[PDB]
Amino acid sequence: DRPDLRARVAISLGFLGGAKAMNIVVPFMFKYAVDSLNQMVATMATAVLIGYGVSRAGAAFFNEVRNAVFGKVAQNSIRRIAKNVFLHLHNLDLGFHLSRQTGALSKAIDRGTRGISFVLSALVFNLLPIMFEVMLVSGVLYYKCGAQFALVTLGTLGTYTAFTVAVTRWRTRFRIEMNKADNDAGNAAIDSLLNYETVKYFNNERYEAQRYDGFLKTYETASLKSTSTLAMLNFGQSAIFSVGLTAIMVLASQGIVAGTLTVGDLVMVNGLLFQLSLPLNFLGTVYRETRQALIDMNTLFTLLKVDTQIKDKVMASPLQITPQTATVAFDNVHFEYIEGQKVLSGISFEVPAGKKVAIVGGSGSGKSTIVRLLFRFYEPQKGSIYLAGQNIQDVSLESLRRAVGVVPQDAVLFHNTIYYNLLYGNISASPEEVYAVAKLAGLHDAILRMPHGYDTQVGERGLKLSGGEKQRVAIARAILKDPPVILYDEATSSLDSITEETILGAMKDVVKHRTSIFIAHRLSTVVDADEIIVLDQGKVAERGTHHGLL
Amino acid sequence: DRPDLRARVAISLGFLGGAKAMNIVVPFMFKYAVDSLNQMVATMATAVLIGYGVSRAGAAFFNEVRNAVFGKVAQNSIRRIAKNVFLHLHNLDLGFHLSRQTGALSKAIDRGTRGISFVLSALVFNLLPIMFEVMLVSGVLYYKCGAQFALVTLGTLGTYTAFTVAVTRWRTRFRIEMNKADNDAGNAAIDSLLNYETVKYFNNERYEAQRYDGFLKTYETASLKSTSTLAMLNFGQSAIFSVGLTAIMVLASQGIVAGTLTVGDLVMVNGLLFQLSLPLNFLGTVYRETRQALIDMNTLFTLLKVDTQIKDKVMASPLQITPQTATVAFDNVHFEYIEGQKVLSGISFEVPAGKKVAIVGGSGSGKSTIVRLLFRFYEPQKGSIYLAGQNIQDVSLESLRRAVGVVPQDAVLFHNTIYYNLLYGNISASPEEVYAVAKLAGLHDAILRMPHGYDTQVGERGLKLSGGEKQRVAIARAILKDPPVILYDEATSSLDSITEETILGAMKDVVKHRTSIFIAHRLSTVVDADEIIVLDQGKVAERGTHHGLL
Ligand SMILES: Nc1ncnc2c1ncn2[C@@H]1O[C@H](COP(=O)(O)OP(=O)(O)NP(=O)(O)O)[C@@H](O)[C@H]1O
Ligand SMILES: Nc1ncnc2c1ncn2[C@@H]1O[C@H](COP(=O)(O)OP(=O)(O)NP(=O)(O)O)[C@@H](O)[C@H]1O
Ligand SMILES: [Mg+2]
Ligand SMILES: [Mg+2]
Repeated sequence: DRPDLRARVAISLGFLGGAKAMNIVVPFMFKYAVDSLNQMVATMATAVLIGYGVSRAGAAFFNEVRNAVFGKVAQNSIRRIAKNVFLHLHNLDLGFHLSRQTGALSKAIDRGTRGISFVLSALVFNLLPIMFEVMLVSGVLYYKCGAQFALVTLGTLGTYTAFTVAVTRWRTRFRIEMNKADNDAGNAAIDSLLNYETVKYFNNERYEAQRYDGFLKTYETASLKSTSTLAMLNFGQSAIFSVGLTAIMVLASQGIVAGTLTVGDLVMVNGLLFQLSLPLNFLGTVYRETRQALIDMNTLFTLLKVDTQIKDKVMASPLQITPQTATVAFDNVHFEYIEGQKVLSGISFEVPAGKKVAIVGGSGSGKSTIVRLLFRFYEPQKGSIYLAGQNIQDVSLESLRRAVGVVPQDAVLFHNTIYYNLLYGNISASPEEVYAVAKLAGLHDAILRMPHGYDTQVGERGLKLSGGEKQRVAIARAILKDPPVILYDEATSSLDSITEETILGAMKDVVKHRTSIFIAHRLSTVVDADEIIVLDQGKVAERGTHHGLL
Repeated sequence: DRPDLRARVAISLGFLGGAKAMNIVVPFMFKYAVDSLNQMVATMATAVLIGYGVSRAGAAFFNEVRNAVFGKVAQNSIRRIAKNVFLHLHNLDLGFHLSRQTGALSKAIDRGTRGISFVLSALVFNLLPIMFEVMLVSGVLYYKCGAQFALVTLGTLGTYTAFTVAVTRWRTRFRIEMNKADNDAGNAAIDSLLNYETVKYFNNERYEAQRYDGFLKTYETASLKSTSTLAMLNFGQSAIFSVGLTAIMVLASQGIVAGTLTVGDLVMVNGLLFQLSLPLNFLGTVYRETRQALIDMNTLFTLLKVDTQIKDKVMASPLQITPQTATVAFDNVHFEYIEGQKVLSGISFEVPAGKKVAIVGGSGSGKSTIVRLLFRFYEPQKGSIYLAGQNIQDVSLESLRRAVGVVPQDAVLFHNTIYYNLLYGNISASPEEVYAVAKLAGLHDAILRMPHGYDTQVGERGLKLSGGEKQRVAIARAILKDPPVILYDEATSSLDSITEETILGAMKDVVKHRTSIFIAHRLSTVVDADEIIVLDQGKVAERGTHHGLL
């Protein structure tokens, strides 16, 4: 609906048309020059030669301005689809991204974008202009000279395309065979290199060389066959074009002898047919990978269509929240991660406002399931969840996400500065608040002990950090978010004792005048809970204070 | 020194020359046809047109037969260098392959071979033929018409190549910028995908999209600049060729007006210059990656030149060996794997013929160093090694390798059938001996319990196997080799007890009437040794039988 893109497309098509027109005009110019020189007074011939030169220069200019304009508009379009698909991809369920246990999604999306761009560019720069050229050639040859010339040029193009189509598959089979042979040789080389200790242990240094030589023959025959068939295809194309040129020139000469049309008219049709024939090898060399581009586009489309999982509901009502009330509770919670495997069943808690509640389990069965469920990653098909009297599934999503904050079991940090990771908790927060939160988290000492401090580079490719710093960063982010409800899922892996008391004190500071749900495996960390819940074989069996022991 | 390759090269060059000659003849043919039709009787014109067609067809045929012949000879050469470099690579020291802790060597060697082939093919198919074309054009234009035509065509080529060289670098800088921007965008996408849990934890789903959009601009500007500069370069080329054609045709017309040369001579020089100009864009599009091919070739050459490490000595005397004698011993052995770190020092053993000697150490300091040294992987610069009174360093290498057999600490198996791995111990061994050895090794029961048996596929990509089967395979290979001296370096990792007694019985069968050096960490495995050697802090301190305790 943007007129700018329509204007650019129209300009590109008009430039294509003008370019084809000038390409058609050029042989007319040459023929007029030849006739003028045959008649002889040289001023007219010089003018026609200058016209020939400027016409072909203008044709090239038109081609290239069309190329530049369409490149700009297409690349802008690629920027729009890529930006949209990125946001769309970051909306699916957690299960899909857990299944996609690789970073191949970025490669897939970029490959699809490049493939779409390549397909569009190849189509608009080859298919339409070549068909337009053929139509203009046929029309001008039929009107200027006769029907026979148009018929013979159409026949020449028909036999050329038929031959190319026939040879393409008979060559791609050999290409596939060579590719498989090369892969086999590479795998054999990998195995021989890997078994080098055993190779040295025995006398087998020449046997591996002989095997590699045999594999080199297996690749050799296919390579030779592919080269030979490529040469044969090129011969077919060139000979077809030669026969076409010879026939058209013979027809022009036969017309000349009768005196129907003037001498010097065969050279124009020769040049015109040849300039028609020029781009048909560029056509093939770009069609070579169009199938792969289309395959990549299909893969991207399928990945976009895996988006059938949508946890968002309709009628997004607002969430009424306040520091008081907000009594998180359950009602007959049953849920299964694995189809038919009751990981969690019969769970129902009761957390009053301002009270710290800690849940403790064994090796683990649903300990992190509470964190997953309360943040609305999965739907508890049985029972319900209550938050200030509001069901999780009956309220607008991202507002619920903003209401409750979580300190995760694990931690991942963006490949940026520490200050950016701290600020990630609240984008519109003042830097002074960020510094105060970081100081409150008991991390500023490690920041000043860092090689740089706030601006030090931390990431996967940055300097490595232990678990304690990541826990401090997560706690500080939770503080910066400032949620009325906090879910601290402390990591199962232990750390230094002093760090444990520091994080315990930090969490005690967090709990002040708010609701906190603690997950831990150490009794000393949960002695301060108002009520403690014990999880056994996926069920709740024990509730109460620390006086219940274990 | 093979006349076949010289004959093929001569045939290819002769076909190239004939092809260029025919390409030169074609415009002469067209000019003769034009003059014949201008004079008019049509039989001569028809004959000249037929000659034009057959001449251009023959020129294409000559090009392509040259292409096929040189492809064959070059690919054969590639097969020779690859086969030689594989054998040369499997001759270096163990340290180089330990340092090369990747399978990238095969990729490097294949990439280098393809790069050498590509460089040779591009050179022989573009540089020489184009220079020959230019020389023939200049000569024929100077002799047939005059010096001015040759001068102007040489000037046109000079300005074309100067413009292309000038624009190449100014475009490759933009190419580098675009490549870096694309890499940055991909890395940002990787980070955003990896931090998806933290993205969902907060409200930051649109912020990542905005950042990706900014990166898309950073890539966008470079892409647009590269497309624009490519279009500008193409305009420069086409306009230069247009000016050249216009100038040459104007000169031909000026010559025609004076009557010095006949009408219809401008079209021949036009077509001749254009067919000269035809391949100069193929030239650039193949030169695009010649630098990368040369870089790969340089990397392969450097890797071949890392071969300065050569443990082989001169004056390879034969090794006198017999089941008797062969008393392996040391004399003040000191060696350091890490420069300045005395891993092994002051080691001197004494193993009489037919006696089983076991060495036992702590966590490990030089336990496998004995296995490494006796098989001549490293040189003990201090002291000497005695084997039947023959120094290891003063005898031919691979015969010493064949004399002594080793059961390794670890094990690796070729990605082939079990029968092939068993036969790898002795290539020229009868299959019946292989079956008898396998049965003696206590493995045929597991073979018949296997899904297939002898022909089952076992490898990295095959079915996985535990350590016990690998140990049985190694023992059976050692039996098939049948060495007078055996060094059994039993793995530090333990296995099933019953498997331990079975392998102990197998080793006891091995020791019969031969010399065996055992390495183990279990006292029960070494109680049967004639004398036991205890290694402490890299030195020998305790020697004797089992009565010495520990
Ligand atoms: N995406 C998933 N699909 C299926 N099962 C899952 C998935 N994620 C986790 N589980 C299972 O959920 C069970 C309980 O998980 P969790 O709540 O983390 O307790 P835990 O991991 O066993 N104890 P802890 O290590 O302290 O968290 C585990 O045994 C997992 O096998
Ligand atoms: N290629 C090498 N370069 C440098 N140091 C090495 C190399 N190989 C081994 N070492 C070191 O030398 C020591 C001797 O290793 P080795 O002779 O295998 O006994 P071990 O590894 O100590 N114990 P075990 O597991 O019973 O073999 C090891 O501790 C290694 O760290
Ligand atoms: Mg957990
Ligand atoms: Mg060892």
